[PDB]
Amino acid sequence: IKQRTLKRIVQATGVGLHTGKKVTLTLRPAPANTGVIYRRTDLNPPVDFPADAKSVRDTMLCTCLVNEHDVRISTVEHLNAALAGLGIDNIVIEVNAPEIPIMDGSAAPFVYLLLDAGIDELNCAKKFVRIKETVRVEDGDKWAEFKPYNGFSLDFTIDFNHPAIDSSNQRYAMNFSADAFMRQISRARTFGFMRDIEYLQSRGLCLGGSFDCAIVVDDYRVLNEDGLRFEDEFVRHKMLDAIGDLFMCGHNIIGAFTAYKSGHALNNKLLQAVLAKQEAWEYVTFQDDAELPLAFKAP
Ligand SMILES: CC(C)C(=O)N1C[C@H](NC(=O)[C@@H]2C[C@H](F)CN2)C[C@@H]1C(=O)NCc1ccc(C#Cc2ccccc2)cc1
Ligand SMILES: [Zn+2]
Repeated sequence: IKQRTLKRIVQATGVGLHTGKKVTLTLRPAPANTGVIYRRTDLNPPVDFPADAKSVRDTMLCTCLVNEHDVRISTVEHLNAALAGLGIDNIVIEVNAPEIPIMDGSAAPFVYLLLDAGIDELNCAKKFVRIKETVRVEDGDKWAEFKPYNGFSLDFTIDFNHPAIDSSNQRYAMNFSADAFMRQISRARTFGFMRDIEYLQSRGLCLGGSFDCAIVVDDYRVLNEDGLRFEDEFVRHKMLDAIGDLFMCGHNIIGAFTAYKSGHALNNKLLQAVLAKQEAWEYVTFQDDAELPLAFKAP
């Protein structure tokens, strides 16, 4: 019902999945109506990237923020999913490199870092995007849609034809809440095929890839010694990505998200399509937290 930021400043270091470059990440309290601001500090003067759906590029196997001249910060979807998780509206994210550190491949280390910084509630009203019409976008056999619904629901179906990713759980559905996100989604790691690593590293992608930040799968199985944190970790990670992608507008959404084989590109195309239709959505604030959907009760 009230907007949110951090109580104090926290730092973590790590490496960029794509660049291999060492990075330090600084999260910063920000006053009301600031929004979500990414900032590169390896550049002087430092360059600000406000989170906006029109500022997304989809080309580098992840979600990148870019300005009008294609200067960029890569691999924002995992930290962004953590901000969506804990309802954070106003924050400054500083990196001294062109990319967010990958940490353990999931959103959980971002969740711990934000909880250690404590959440500060503000005396100004948190704005929600309420979906007021069905919108649908497509790409081959891939599709993604939003529908009006008095909460926040995600229904995600993947189709990977691969023995190590059993069909039995290539679909996942949840009603969103900070606690659910934290218990069911936040610890789901990124993954990659051993068959792809030569190609991707020859192009300057996944240079920071390790068994520490990813599930590695060969032609038959998961190679990681300790296996999976969940039998369906693959589709939970795809849903983590989708939550990060939908928060590029900088507001939690009131709606029912459904997707088949969607990714960064189609998830942004959906988010954009919605915001381009004046009549498909509406801001809404909450005077009393009685009318506020259970999806957004504080953690
Ligand atoms: C199959 C593949 C085309 C795909 O469809 N998706 C969808 C998922 N994407 C995400 O999780 C996104 C992109 C970013 F990972 C953060 N969010 C996951 C996988 C993907 O691109 N993985 C990226 C990726 C690829 C490879 C290694 C290695 C590695 C490695 C490990 C050990 C030693 C050397 C190298 C990591 C990662
Ligand atoms: Zn991911």
